[PDB]
Amino acid sequence: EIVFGVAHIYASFNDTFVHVTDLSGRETIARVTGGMKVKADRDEASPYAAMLAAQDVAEKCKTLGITALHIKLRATGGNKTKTPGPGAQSALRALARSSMKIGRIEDVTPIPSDSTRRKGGRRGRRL
RNA sequence: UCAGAUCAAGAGGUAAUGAUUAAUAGAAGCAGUUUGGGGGCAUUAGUAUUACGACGCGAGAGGUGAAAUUCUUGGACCGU
Repeated sequence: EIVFGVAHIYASFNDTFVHVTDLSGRETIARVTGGMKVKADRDEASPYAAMLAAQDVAEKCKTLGITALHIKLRATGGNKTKTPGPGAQSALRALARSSMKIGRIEDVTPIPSDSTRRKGGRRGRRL
């Protein structure tokens, strides 16, 4: 008895996208991100928004009944931060405590063989 | 003839018969073995960032000190 989903945690800064799909990813279930729960624009980064809006997906994957699933952490690095934010794996302790069978955890942010040009301009982010 | 001098000697014979070193200077070579993101021209790969095409999804998303500008004629963001 092993049916499998893919969690696709896009653990960005100032949001968190807990968007489980089917195994091929063409078919999405329960689009719930951390933005659709609290609306104050600056606790969307918080691990508590990734706490509740991750196991919020765990009920709606039991509407179709998928016991086991896989994880895909994303950072959101392209020419950018390349490591997951604050509410990154607080959305992983949310899932495994919510009666799930989690084996696969992978960092599927991709990294370039060199970036085009990033924002900021040679002395970037003064103040 | 001596010819003050001055050109060339019967040249085949008698002279140790004549070219210093090779610079922990340089240069050039090599049956030389290589070595280096050195320069040129072709060839070719890598993910990424876009922009679009399909398809699923459903109301958010960018961003920030807090914001707003901005993106959702929902089909965006996200997943592919």
